[PDB]
Amino acid sequence: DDPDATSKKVVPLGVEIYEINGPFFFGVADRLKGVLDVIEETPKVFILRMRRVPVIDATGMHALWEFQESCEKRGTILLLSGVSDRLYGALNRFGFIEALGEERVFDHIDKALAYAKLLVET
Ligand SMILES: [Cl-]
Repeated sequence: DDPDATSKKVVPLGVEIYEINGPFFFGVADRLKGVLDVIEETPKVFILRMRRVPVIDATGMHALWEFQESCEKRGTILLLSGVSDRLYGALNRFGFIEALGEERVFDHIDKALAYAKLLVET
């Protein structure tokens, strides 16, 4: 049914993964808020899976900025995976791509995981 389900992948220890359920509007924003303050063992790498996300509004983008700030305060590396060309365009116009760094943004979970693995190894 879904060859790219997280359950089908090899997820290194120290990598946490959070999958968004759709458009990143106020619902998703309310759920992502503060997620790093309730994980007890802070992840080295956090992957936000965005394959289901074609669109983000201002509230979504505000939550995503504050989440990236929370990751930097915890020395967690944020990666985005499954970023479509339309989402990337939104995130670039908002300024988020240049703030996070292009090398942290992937179009597929396999690539993000490959990088996460390298980061945990090193
Ligand atoms: Cl993804």
